[PDB]
Amino acid sequence: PSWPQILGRLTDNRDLARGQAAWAMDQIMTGNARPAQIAAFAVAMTMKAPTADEVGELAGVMLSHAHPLPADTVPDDAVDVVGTGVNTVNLSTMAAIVVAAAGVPVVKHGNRAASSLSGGADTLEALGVRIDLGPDLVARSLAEVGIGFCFAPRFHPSYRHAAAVRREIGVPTVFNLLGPLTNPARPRAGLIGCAFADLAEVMAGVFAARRSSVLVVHGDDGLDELTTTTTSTIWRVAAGSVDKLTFDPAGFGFARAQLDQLAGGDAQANAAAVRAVLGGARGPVRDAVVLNAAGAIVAHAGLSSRAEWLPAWEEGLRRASAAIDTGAAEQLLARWVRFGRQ
Amino acid sequence: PSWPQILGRLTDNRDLARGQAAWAMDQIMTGNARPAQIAAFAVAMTMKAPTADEVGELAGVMLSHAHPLPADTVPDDAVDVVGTGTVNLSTMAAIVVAAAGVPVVKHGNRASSLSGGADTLEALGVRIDLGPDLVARSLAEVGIGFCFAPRFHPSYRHAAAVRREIGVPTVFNLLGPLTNPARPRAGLIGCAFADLAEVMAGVFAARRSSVLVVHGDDGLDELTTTTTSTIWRVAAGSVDKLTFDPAGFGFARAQLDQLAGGDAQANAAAVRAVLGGARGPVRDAVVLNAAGAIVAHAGLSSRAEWLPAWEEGLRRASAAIDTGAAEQLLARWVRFGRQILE
Ligand SMILES: O=C(O)c1ccccc1Nc1cccc(Nc2ccccc2C(=O)O)c1C(=O)O
Ligand SMILES: O=C(O)c1ccccc1Nc1cccc(Nc2ccccc2C(=O)O)c1C(=O)O
Repeated sequence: PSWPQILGRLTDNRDLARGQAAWAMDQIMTGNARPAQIAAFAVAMTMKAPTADEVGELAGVMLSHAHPLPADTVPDDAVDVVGTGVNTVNLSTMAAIVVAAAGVPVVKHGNRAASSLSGGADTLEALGVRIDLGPDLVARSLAEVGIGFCFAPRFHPSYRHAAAVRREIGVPTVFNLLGPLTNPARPRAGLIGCAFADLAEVMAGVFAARRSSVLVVHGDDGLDELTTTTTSTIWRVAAGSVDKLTFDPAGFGFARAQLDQLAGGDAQANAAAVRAVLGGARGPVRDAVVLNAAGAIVAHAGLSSRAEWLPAWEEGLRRASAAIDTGAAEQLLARWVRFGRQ
Repeated sequence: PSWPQILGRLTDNRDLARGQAAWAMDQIMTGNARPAQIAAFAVAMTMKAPTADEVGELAGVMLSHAHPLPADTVPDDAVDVVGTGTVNLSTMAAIVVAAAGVPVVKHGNRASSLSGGADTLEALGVRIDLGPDLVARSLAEVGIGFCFAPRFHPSYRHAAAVRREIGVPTVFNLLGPLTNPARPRAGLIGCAFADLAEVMAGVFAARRSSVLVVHGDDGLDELTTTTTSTIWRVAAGSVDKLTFDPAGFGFARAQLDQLAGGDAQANAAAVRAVLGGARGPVRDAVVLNAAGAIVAHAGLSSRAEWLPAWEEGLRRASAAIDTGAAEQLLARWVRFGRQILE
């Protein structure tokens, strides 16, 4: 294999041969790829339209270079809640806290962002959470708080050349999919949002080849989370298969919201919204947080429970609303801040 | 304008807004574009499918940074013999064209491709790395000049390095033929990529050039007696797509193996053989490409019938060899180069 061979196949709009994506990713992860090569590959893979097999190789090779959490410190039923990217870091941050407050272990994965729009880590820091912890400490956090956060650069140091290139070019590429696919705690369940229906289906394919119970979701308004402004598409993944469906939260009594109402802002704006919602403020933002938290709980249930789709959603919505209303979510955040200060 | 804006537009498979391609090119040419940004742009433009207006902007900006030849030193009816993407044939055809009395100014880099020939010329004793003044003097005294690409386009160095690192053909392959620093108004222009060839024809049309753009129906960027060819005949600002069959002129069909290349010294030997009157498929191919350039040259001063123009072009190319004129011109060219020292 070589760059001219792989790049040529992509620019010819052809799927790669098995092993080629992995070769490219390993070159990237080992410092052997020139920045021009990295960028050409990222762009060509994006414009060709990546397959699940290709993205599975990229993520898999990336994971092989990552630091893991210590042996047996991640509960078998840990979940992630995240979107691939305007962003909904506000929503996924709140949902994660609500989910952990409902009693489900959560482990997230993220970085500080250059943008005025908050990355995952930025909003959490604004809330007083300590985001850059080593594997042993992330593990303690999980055991004692029921939530943990893996700071991407610490857990994926060998991804530094790819990350640099991605910032240099700015444009979204297939590499934007790797974050939720490379959570170093390797949780087996989750709610994973994607802004593009076609890439969502590709990610669901990747999760299907893993031992996973996941809802990959796409708002039909383009949101990378379950939306309340219209329907969403859900790729339900369990036991190596995928069940794709149209989902409508009006069936659970959610009023229709407007897109402008749900969008995240900078870290400080987000932190303010988090305090209002966890303190009980009603509105479109709470509704979307509850909806996505419930979705993550439904995914979690798929790991063990044999509860069917509809009663799982009903219980998921009950648990998520209750985690907010009883102050459990506000208390968990405070406990999370305490853990860091100590 | 910014990279995320431009690259985002291309990955969404949209044509650029006017001036966006020019902006990207000025960044590249001024040393302000990162290798990753150059590569991303090169690949994205290629996969979107470049328009004539876009390539025109790239070429126009690149030209603006090039060293020009001194004023009034390039004959109004000069032609190029050039290509992008076997024994070198461009050097021979160019020599035969000049020997037929048509001024030739070639644009080239340091094999096989019509663009090439620099190594072959060096092997024959011709001085190829000359500044603008001496290229002009060569045109006046010998009837042919060679613009060494790196010499005339120093600011393209960042782009050139990136193209080598990625090693895949891109829209940047078109720029060579479109940025001859002497700016001849006529030419025979080869293109190995049928898609890109029509685009290149469109740019020559916009410039009001008289050009034949040729694509071997076998991926050769030059005419041969192997198969039929596609020719875009460009004149009067308009483009006509034509099939071209050498057999229709009495040429026997040859095998590509008979055009096998070798080291620069092998190409030198083939040149000497052909200019000395040796018959065979190499001569036939040289005569075809030369005649093509002569037909393009005729297009500058008159609308001419396709098959008659070709017959006369073929006869003129043949006589240039058989009179000893081509062999003599090559010797005069070498002699000129040797006079420089004194
Ligand atoms: O980039 C993403 O979309 C992303 C999303 C969620 C989690 C991680 C993500 N990316 C990364 C995943 C692992 C490492 C990342 N970055 C770095 C890696 C090594 C050294 C430095 C960095 C850095 O960005 O500072 C990065 C990154 O910033 O792009
Ligand atoms: O690359 C082509 O297809 C091409 C074809 C015909 C004429 C020129 C061509 N390219 C170039 C046109 C201008 C400059 C070129 N290269 C360089 C520019 C500055 C410094 C060094 C170089 C170099 O290639 O060494 C190059 C190049 O070799 O890629």
